[PDB]
Amino acid sequence: VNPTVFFDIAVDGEPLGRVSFELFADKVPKTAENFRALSTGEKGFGYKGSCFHRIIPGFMCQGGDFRHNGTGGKSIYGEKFEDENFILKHTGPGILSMANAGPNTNGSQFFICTAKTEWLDGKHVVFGKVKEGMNIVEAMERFGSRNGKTSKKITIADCGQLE
Repeated sequence: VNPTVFFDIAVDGEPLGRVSFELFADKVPKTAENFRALSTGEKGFGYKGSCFHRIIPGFMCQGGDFRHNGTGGKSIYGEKFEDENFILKHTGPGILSMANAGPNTNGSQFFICTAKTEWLDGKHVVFGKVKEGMNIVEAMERFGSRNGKTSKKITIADCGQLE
């Protein structure tokens, strides 16, 4: 019953592939619902057309700032929302987790881990995992850099809910 969402990724405007996620609504319903709604666009805003602005190989891909550089984004709740819980841990590649600016400042930015990142446990709310297309995340990762700047424009060309 956990929702599935997809991103169709493009690189300098050229199709790359689809990444799909399981969202752990059974665990973290408020956080899963935020990401689900932003992916469908059903509130009038969300992830379609946004970019992955920070990619560090071996670490994570970060996106969801739909100011396009890590300073913006907003939740579906009209303000930034609380850390729902830290039940789920950063256990390896594919983990989907909320970016934030300190305790209880969740908006729309998220990251996809490409490694185990246990130092983030208890700081960032894990709320999903890649289900299909981890290979597409691995292809995206190669356009990142040590300081996170991407060498090509990585975009969510389309997104929505599956099944």
